[PDB]
Amino acid sequence: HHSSGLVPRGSHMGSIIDAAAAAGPVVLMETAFRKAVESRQIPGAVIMARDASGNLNYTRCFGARTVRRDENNQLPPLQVDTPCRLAAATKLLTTIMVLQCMERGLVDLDETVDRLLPDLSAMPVLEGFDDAGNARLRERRGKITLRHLLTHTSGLSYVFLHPLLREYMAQGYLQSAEKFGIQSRLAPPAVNDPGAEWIYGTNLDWAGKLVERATGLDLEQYLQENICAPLGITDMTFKLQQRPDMLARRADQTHRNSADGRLRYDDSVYFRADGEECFGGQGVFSSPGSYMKVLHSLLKRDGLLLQPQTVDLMFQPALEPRLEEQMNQHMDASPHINYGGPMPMVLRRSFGLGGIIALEDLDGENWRRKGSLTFGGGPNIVWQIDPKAGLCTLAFFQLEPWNDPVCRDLTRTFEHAIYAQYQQG
Ligand SMILES: CC[C@H](C)C(=O)O[C@H]1C[C@@H](C)C=C2C=C[C@H](C)[C@H](CC[C@@H](O)C[C@@H](O)CC(=O)O)[C@H]21
Repeated sequence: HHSSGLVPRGSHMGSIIDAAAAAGPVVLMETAFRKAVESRQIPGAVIMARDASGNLNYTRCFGARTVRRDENNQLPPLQVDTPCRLAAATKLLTTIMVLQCMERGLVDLDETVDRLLPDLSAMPVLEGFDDAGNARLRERRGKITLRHLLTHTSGLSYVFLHPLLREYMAQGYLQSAEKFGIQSRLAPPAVNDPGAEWIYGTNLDWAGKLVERATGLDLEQYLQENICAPLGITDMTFKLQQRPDMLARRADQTHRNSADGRLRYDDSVYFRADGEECFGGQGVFSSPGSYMKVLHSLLKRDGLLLQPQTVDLMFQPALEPRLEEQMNQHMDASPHINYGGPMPMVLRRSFGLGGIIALEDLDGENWRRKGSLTFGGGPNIVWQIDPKAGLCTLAFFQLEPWNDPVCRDLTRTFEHAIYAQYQQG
């Protein structure tokens, strides 16, 4: 029998193995993350999941915020409050800011940008190059609206992505459009007409300018007053170099070398200068914790950032069938870019306001449902909100390049486990 005055624990190997019930999906997944850190495959990660009710409030942190040893020769930890580079995860923030302007009657989603962005309206479309290497430019056909900006259907693209703009830079057209090693997201020309196709581009950088001009505030002040303050966030900024307290604790970016798969310190220009202006497509620094507050507020429809009906708009398929078709074709053909991150490489999608919408269940009742909204940031950051499942999740790394297979597999493992144990209905 038992020992007098002592809790009756396992007394032999039979009752000690049975004393521990078998490991569920989440515990097994945590082991995968720990092993990835231990085997040096990743520097670290933070994973977070929340429901609306409060019964799911899950945060786990693994590994280091850098590969550079600190003053004590140690590798400091990546924490839920570690300042990180959000890159394109900034786009959700800027989308919210635009939508607030709409709610306050400052802008209309279908008005042309000409009033507030005459500098964008006057910009030509790059069509090609002559034999001498001179750019061939033409007038835009049709007008860009704010809804085109929010849905990436304006005709704007990115210099690092579109072959026309790669050439444009090669020919030297953008050598004066940079300061502190950061290239202007406003200078490059469009590569198509608005409504012609879905093209990932500098749309939210322009939308951010629109917010600035509609409100008379710089995007930094607007951010602070309208997203940070209502959520009690004190560590979310475009101006990292003005926050000594965040600088002292920030993550470093890590890069995985293509040749050997080894992790190395990445001395990113974005961590040495903020730049002269706020680029709402890419420029915010914050912690995983503060980012989850944004996702969670949207999931709860608590009205702190936007009215519930405005949030609902963000989740509606915005593309007419022609564009929906072309986006899916482009994305299906481009697993090397993979905007959808952990999502299946072939999936019926649309675009909402703020990200990609799944138009079908990713794996029946095992994973994200139809109507879920998602996007990411360069350093393998992935976020999603799933209203049907009652969940939102974020996987935060500080590792480039985007679409790193190890991070993608871990992210899938994370979401799969959370859904398996905690999805409702
Ligand atoms: C500048 C940040 C950009 C917009 C970003 O985060 O985009 C993410 C988001 C993801 C959902 C979809 C993406 C689609 C295409 C790219 C592979 C891009 C990453 C490019 C990055 O590795 C190099 C640039 O940072 C070079 C520069 O800054 O000039 C990635």
